[PDB]
Amino acid sequence: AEQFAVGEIITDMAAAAWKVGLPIGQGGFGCIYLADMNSSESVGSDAPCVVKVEPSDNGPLFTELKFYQRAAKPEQIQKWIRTRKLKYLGVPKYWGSGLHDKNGKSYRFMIMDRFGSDLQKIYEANAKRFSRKTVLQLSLRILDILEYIHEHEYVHGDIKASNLLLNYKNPDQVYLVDYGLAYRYCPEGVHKAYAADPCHDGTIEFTSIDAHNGVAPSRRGDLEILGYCMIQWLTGHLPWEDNLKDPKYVRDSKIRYRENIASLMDKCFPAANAPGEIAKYMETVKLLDYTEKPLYENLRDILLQGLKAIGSKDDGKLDL
Ligand SMILES: C#CCN1C(=O)[C@@H](C)N(CC2CC2)c2nc(Nc3cc(F)c(O)c(F)c3)ncc21
Repeated sequence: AEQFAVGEIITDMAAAAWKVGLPIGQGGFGCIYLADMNSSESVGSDAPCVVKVEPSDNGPLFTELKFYQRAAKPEQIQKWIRTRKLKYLGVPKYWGSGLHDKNGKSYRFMIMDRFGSDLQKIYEANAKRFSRKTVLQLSLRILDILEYIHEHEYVHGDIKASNLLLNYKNPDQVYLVDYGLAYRYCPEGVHKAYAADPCHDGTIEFTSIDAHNGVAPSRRGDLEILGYCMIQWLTGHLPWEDNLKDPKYVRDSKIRYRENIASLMDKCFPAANAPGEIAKYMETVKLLDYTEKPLYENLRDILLQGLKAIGSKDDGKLDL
């Protein structure tokens, strides 16, 4: 159903003017439309923005909007890129938000960057494998994103290929989306206690042991989720993938494989052929306490030794 008239001009809270175009991806992702700056020209298929629209009473869009307003300000992101000497940062840029009435109902809208394909479509097109080169290059950039959001008091809790999108104009740049169930683990620098939060489940195959135990996600959980993603991307499989309707089984399997990472490597890889950097990554994440700040540069260094081992380097090429 129609939130906007096609081609309509909408003004955000900061009085910036935008034009609304057609819904994205045959309406497969819900109420998300192409958007551009207000101009005499119609919004084309090459629009640089999207507008997401939900009823004002939608909890997830409010959570997401708050994350975006607090940590995705364009200048704020650019400053981080400059000061950390990054090529880019995969955190979508926030362009504005407002309230829009239609048919006597109140809607919230948010203007964000427009990306290309999600990684899950590309993964499936590649018979559910990424090369070691691709996985190490993806994971280095996701460690940059996680360090960023963690340093801005948030954890994502749901890293996966469907939440990773390529830059529309650059296929070597990957961005992490979906902050609707993101968790502010450290409001004003005070870490949440090890307990439930009045609900961040995550995706069952990739979620953290912390999440399965019913506690609020923290930084170690995000790094654990990326670990499971890396194995899924390399091998096409996870050991517990046939028992995804039994959370108890999934949690039990993850707990057992955390206690014995050698047995996880033996299970997931051909005998005697497991990538050492994946094992070292999981061993390092296992050592994190619930409230502990990760050493993100140590984790990047572990993955860089992986690139050295295959005769490569971090040249920012995702090889997709
Ligand atoms: C056209 C086109 C391509 N395209 C898709 O095919 C699918 C994968 N999606 C939807 C995303 C959710 C999976 C897209 N999302 C966005 N922007 C965007 C979405 C967000 F959710 C968000 O928070 C944000 F900051 C920006 N641009 C383009 C697409």
